[PDB]
Amino acid sequence: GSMCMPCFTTDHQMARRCDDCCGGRGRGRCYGPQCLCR
Repeated sequence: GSMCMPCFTTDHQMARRCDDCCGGRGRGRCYGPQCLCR
């Protein structure tokens, strides 16, 4: 699908994990329930 992985609001480190998914610092964004690589 579109997402690299999910983003869950209950996960306070969601933005860091999402970046990790997307290849490093500033590369992913949590947009609603999806981590999307920029």
